[PDB]
Formats: sequence, C-alpha cells, structure tokens
Amino acid sequence: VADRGYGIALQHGSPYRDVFSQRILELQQNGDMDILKHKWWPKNGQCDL
Amino acid sequence: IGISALTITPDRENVVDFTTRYMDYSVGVLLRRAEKTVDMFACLAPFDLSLWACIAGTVLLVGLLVYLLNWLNPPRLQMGSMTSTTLYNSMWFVYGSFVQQGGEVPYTTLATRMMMGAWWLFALIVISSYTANLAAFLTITRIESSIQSLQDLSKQTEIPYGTVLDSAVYEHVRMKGLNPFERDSMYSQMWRMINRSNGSENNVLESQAGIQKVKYGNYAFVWDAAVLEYVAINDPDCSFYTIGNTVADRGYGIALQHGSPYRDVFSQRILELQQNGDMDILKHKWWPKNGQCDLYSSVDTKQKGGALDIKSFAGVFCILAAGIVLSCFIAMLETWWNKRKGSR
Amino acid sequence: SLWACIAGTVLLVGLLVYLLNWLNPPRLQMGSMTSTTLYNSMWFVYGSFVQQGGEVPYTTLATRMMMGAWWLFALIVISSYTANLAAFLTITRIESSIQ
Repeated sequence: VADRGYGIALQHGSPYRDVFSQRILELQQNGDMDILKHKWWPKNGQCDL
Repeated sequence: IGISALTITPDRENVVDFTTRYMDYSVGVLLRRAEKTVDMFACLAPFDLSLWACIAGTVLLVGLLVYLLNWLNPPRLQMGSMTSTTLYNSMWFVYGSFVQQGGEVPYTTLATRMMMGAWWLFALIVISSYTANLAAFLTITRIESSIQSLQDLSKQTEIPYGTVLDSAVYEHVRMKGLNPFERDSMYSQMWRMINRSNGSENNVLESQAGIQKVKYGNYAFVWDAAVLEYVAINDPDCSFYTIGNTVADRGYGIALQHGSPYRDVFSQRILELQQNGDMDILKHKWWPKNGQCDLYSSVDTKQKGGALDIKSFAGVFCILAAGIVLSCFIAMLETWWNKRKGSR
Repeated sequence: SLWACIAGTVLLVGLLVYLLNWLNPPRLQMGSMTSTTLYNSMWFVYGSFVQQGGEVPYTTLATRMMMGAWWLFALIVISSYTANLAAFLTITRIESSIQ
C-alpha cells in the first residue's frame, strides 16, 4: 500500500522546504540513505524473519 | 596462450586478451539421486517410541486396575471357578481384547463392564489412528522431493547448498543479494543461505571437495553448468544429477597475451564452424547424449504406488523372529525349571 | 513373491506352534481334544490371521507369547494392505492427463 511516506513537516511558506528537499534526493541517489537505513534495518539479521 | 574453462570477464581485458564468444554461459547445480527408497522400519513409523511405551504400560496398568475390582466388589461368582479370574488371566484378556482378537468376557459387575467399555473404545481409536496415519504417510510419499529448479532449491526443505568461496558465482549471488535495488526473494534467499556466518558455514575451498561432499553426504553444489553436466555424464554409479538455468552476461572463451593480435582470427571462423555444425560436432564429441546416466532425471515416475519391497517389510518379520527367539528360552525353562527337582 | 513369503510364514508358524505343543504338553489328558493336532494348529493359525478365528485354547506361556506376536503381525499386515490400497486408489484419479 505504497505512495504514502514519511517526511519532515514545516510551517506554511517555510523557505527551507526546498533546501531540504534538494539534499534528500542527493542522499537517496548516493546510497548514503541506504547505509543509514541499514544502520537500523540490517538485512542480514540474526535469523530469518 | 592460456587454455581452460575460461569465461568472459571484462576485468581481465585490461591485462590479457580474450576470445569472442563461441558458447553462451550457464549456471547449474549438482545433486544426488533420490529414487524410491527402502526404509526397513517404515511399518513402525506411525507411533513414537514414547507413545509405544505409554500404550504398552497402559495395558498392564488397566490389567491391575481391573484385577483389584474383583477383590473390592466380588459378585455371586461361580463356586470354585476361575470366573474369579487370576491376575495373569486378567492381564491376558486385557491384551487379548486390545488387538481385536479374543471373545467373551465373563464379568457381570457394572464397575468392570464400565471399565471394559472404556478400554474397547480406547483400543478402537488407537487402531483407527494407526491405519489413518500410515495411509497418510504412504500417500505423502511423493516425487515433489525432486528439485528441478533454483526456485525449488531456494524453497526445498531437505538439503543445504553452497558454493566455493570468493567465486564469481558467490560474487554474482552477492550482487543479487546485497544490492539495495535488487529484491527478488529467490536470489536473496539463495544469498542468505550462502551468506550464513559470513559464508564460513556452508561453502567449500575446492569444487572437487564440493563434488565429493555431494557424493558422500547430503549437500548441493552450485557451479558452472557445463562442468556439472559432464560430471553427471561421467558418474559411473548414476548417483549424481544436475539442473540449471540460461544466464546472461557470460559466455565461454579462451585467453591470450596482453595485446595478442591473433584474437582477430576468431569471429568469422567461429561463425563458419557454427553454421557448418563443426562446432556442434565438437560439442557432441565432448557432450554426447547417451552417457553413463541421464543428466536430469532423478526419480521413478511409473511406480506411482508400487508394491512393498520384501526388505521394506523386513521390520515386520523381525517382530515374529524376536517372538520366536524369546519363546525358545521359555520353552527350555518349561522343562529345566521342573528338572530342578523333577516334580510334576 | 511377498504373497508367497506371507503364505510360507503362515505354514511355518503352524509348524512351530505344533512343535511347541508336541514338546511341552499340559497336565491334561492326551488323546482327546484336550491335546493338539497339526491340522487344527494350521486351522487356528489361519483363522485368527483373518480376524475370524475366535478363541484359542493354548495355555503354555511360550505358545501364548508367540500367539501374542502373531496377532500383532496380522494387524500390521492388514493395516498395511488397507493403507497401500488407499494410496494406490488416491494417486490414481490424479495422474492421467493427456489432454
């Protein structure tokens, strides 16, 4: 049940919304975001879930 | 020239030259045959050893629990008659009516008839459960244990599988397993089994050691399919069988020195040999069909039910043989114990 | 061949029972149905195998122990026959699919 997602929320017209939205893409393309995800959801966990 | 089962890899092309493709690559698996087995004791599998013991002890327990009731509430029993049954007779009828044999029971008291009416309805459910579970086991004996694909190998429940450490196969499954974009359950479950204990669990140091581990145990070895097909062609026992897939990004070849110009020879002549069938003649020379064994078949498809093997029923015959042997000692004591004094 | 094994085992047990009776007779009178004959031993050995035989007279402990193995053998044979026939008639009705 996709196309919903988590995100930072801001006041109306907060000028940083676009600045944050720029950097989040760069983190998503590098795989740095996947490394930070692995830091909490390690795929090769201790047992098969 | 360097000549072996070489395979196309872009990395080495910065240090040596290589053939243009003459045969496409494939990944495959080597396995051990599983034709209709002969379990010597399948006749006794339906009940656990502890449940067999519980039932056996229950027989004697109910024997005693019956016996004492003829002390507690003896009715107008017949004069001078073993209708006031002895202990051993009360053990006898308690066994002789558990196995559906036997006959009339002399008791007239409600207490003992109420005991027997529970014993019979225990036994009849035991025997019906034994017949049901045996018929279940012999129905479940089916050929879907045959692993026919990597989907089966990643979904089977019986055999551990792996490959040689640091192999381009191991690294290929790693590329399909650890990658964040690739998420196929089939490849990722192959990888996890290959990834256990950082690969130190199931993997082997040499392909020949893996092959022998398959032959002399329970294992499945993943390797270059064109090698395993030859191993299956040349297994004198027909214990091996193999399976495989058609795989991209690879093709077989041969290598030459860095910058060797003789690489210009290959392409047009390989096209000739393929169109002539000369390449296919060489392939048939080295992969003939009617080898010692069938490469892919591993099961019996015609004995759907099949008769019982005389040896598979041997575990039943052992019961009668043990009964006879155990009777021989008593059949001696039936004389020697009197001969201790000669009385009669 | 397994039917022949079973039939031979029946005939064998009929003889082993008769020999056990011939070696260790009870205190009861010889020369009457208080004594055992070979064909009646075959008779009861078959009759109790087919669930129909009813009572058995033998009182000697070794013979009762052998009978106690014979009846359990019979029940394991018949339960194997029913189980295998139901498997045969259940794998048939599935695998016939030329279409």
